[PDB]
Amino acid sequence: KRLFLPEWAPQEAVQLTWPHDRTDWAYMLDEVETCFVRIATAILRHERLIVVCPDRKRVFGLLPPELHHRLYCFELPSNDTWARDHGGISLLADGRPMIADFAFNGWGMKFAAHHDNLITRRLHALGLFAEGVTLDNRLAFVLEGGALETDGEGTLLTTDSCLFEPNRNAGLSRTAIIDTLKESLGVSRVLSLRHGALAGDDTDGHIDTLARFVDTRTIVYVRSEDPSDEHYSDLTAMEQELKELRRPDGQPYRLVPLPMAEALYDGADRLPATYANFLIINGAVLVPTYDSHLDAVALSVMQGLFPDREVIGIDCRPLVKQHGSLHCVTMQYPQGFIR
Amino acid sequence: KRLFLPEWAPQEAVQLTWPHDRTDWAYMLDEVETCFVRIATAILRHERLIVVCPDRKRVFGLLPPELHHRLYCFELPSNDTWARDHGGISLLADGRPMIADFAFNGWGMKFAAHHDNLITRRLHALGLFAEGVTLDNRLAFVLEGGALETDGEGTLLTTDSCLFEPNRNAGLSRTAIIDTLKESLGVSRVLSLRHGALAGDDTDGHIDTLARFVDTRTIVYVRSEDPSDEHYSDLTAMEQELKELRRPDGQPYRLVPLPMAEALYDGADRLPATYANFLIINGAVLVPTYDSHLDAVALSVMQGLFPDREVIGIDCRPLVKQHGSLHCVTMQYPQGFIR
Repeated sequence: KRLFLPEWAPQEAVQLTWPHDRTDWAYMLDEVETCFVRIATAILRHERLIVVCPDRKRVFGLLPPELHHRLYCFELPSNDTWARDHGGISLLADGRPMIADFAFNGWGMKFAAHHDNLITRRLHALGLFAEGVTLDNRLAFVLEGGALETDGEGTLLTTDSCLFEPNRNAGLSRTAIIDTLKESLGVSRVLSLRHGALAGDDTDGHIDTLARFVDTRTIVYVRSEDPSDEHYSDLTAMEQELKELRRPDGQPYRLVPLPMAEALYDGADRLPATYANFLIINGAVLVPTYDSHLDAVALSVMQGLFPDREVIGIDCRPLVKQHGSLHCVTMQYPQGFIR
Repeated sequence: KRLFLPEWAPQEAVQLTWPHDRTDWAYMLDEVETCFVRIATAILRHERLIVVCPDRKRVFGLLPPELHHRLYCFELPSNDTWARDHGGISLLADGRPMIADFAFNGWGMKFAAHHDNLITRRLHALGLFAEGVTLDNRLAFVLEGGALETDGEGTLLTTDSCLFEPNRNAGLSRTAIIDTLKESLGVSRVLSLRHGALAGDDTDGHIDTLARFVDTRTIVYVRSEDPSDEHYSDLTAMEQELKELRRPDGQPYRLVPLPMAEALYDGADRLPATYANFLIINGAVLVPTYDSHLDAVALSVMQGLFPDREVIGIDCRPLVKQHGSLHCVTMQYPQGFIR
């Protein structure tokens, strides 16, 4: 008996894997590290914060003073900052908090991850989770958070392009892969979209960057507008696929369109900027900004969907230059999961 | 009811994944490529050769035209050049020839492998294997031929340091992993050493670089005779483990020592040079050379064990620069498995 908690559920804290590169002394901070400080400072202001870094001294030294009591630093090696794809999945088993430690292999083996796929285990053995919280070893099944999206009702939303990656769980059949999700996460239905990809995306179309649940019966998604753009043809196909989706009660979902981020990139490589990659936390919502007249729209639409929490836009261009955004560098844990 | 075929068994050809500019060899392609051409040539002289490369044209150009009729070329994407660890494992399933595709993830996700872990499937699709050759999908189990060693008598020799690596099959239990080998390879017994390893080694102690089966009743192994070295302690202990081993018929194995490769390394990082890393092919034994007065003693002992094959020595210093020798870039296929 399992239940996959939704993001908006009351949180205990948010985990962040600080960039490993940073270790040298300097007068200022790079565009990317100031970004993590911004995120870490947004979270630390509403709830506790967990940090996997190369040395506590830098972190505590960068984040606001005497706000440190909400800061938990763990010195452990890492290969990247995508806590969302390698972090532990929080869920309830027979009413008790449990952590599913799925396997992360660099998004289909695209990048070394010998350190990231160890982070969750070290953190558990190190006593990071609440006393009693079990660690359900699922290292035999590759799966990343970004590809996971639920409503807390046993409904899972993902993408086939990801769930059926040749370097993920190709050794299992389609059904075996879906059943594992239903048994690991206790989900009753898996709604996997076959359309939807973002240029610059090395994750293989994570539902994490296209469509998301804001409540038990609402889904926000990136709707393209320019039919001459390279995304329009598939994004439109996706939107038509969501219209099909029925809510648990049998009724159609309330779909809220999100503006397509403007073509922003560095070099002949277009970046996957997306407003869908927002972080929901206690009393607030962190929404990526890319310095365009569009992110002001994404803030209004998100603010209306969350009149309860405060929408806080964080510039995530230094992150999109790394083919990823805000939500990709975070992993939340609900109340009673952390010590 | 399976059988894992030994290395000395008659072969149809050998596979090689040719290096390129899109690989780590980039800053020394000409140094390592002159090695491959040396190994390719030797193999193309006793049997056929399969090479996965970026463009057929270039490979044929470097190899002698007198041997183009045995040279096969498949243009497929690759990340590295270790056909030994990502290549397909040959075995007979009830007399019928079969190929097992085991997952390879960069030796524990230490390096990107999204391309290499696809060479086998891509090849089986391009019809590289003769009709009738089943392609057993074992992608659910991480395993590289470099950690495997058999006698063809149902015995397998490996190493705990590799078999129980945290990024290999941690999703499975110690006993579980061993039962997969017994099933996947049909081996009755799996003898795993808990001692032995090379300094600059990155494969986590592949048996491929320590003990080796030369015949159903003999084992060549790396011998350490200098207690002042950092390898003495570990190697001497391993020596005992091998001494404890016994053939399936009770009798103890014949243990012929091999000289610890002379200390050879570039910069400050010591290189994992090994004479145990040879390759047995129809009528010949390819052994690595490190321009040392020992690569003369090792060739001799090897010529003795195989008084029925030509003993060729290829300088594998460059190969070793990237931590790896001759045997690690090759993969033999029994006669009747290739078209």
